[PDB]
Amino acid sequence: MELWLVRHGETLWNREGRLLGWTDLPLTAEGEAQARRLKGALPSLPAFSSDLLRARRTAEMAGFSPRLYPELREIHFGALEGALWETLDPRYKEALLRFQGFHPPGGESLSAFQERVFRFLEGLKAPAVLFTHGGVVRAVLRALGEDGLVPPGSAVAVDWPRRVLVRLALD
Repeated sequence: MELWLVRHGETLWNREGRLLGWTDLPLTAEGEAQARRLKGALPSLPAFSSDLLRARRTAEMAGFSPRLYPELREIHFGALEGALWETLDPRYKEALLRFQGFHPPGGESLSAFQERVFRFLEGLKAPAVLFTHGGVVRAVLRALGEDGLVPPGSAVAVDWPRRVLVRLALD
């Protein structure tokens, strides 16, 4: 199934290097610009989006009117929301790097996060564009055997659940 996953435009915590999950930050000026550039670069397909501001706003500026689904939200970092990556305990950095065994206090485990994301994707019965977050895109890319790192305001098209089709980044 052809699915286009879009990572929302940048927020302040991107440059700051802080874990950004359910904290509802707005897009930066550049983030809005990144979103605008997506308009005309994404196919005209039904759209879905994380209900968090940065995602919804990216969808809007990209020319879409997506249906909102909390299932497309970034992982909930719980007590680690806003934590500087730099000062993250080595155990947490390792869990996030290897994408396994991560369960922050008051948050969501990486296993539950994957279950949520994949169950949502499994329910899509036709091609669509999904405005989401870096962690969601990474979960999908990793599950497809590829490095899940893509810049803010960039997109990746995949044939779920078989392979990555293309990665799109604009300057």
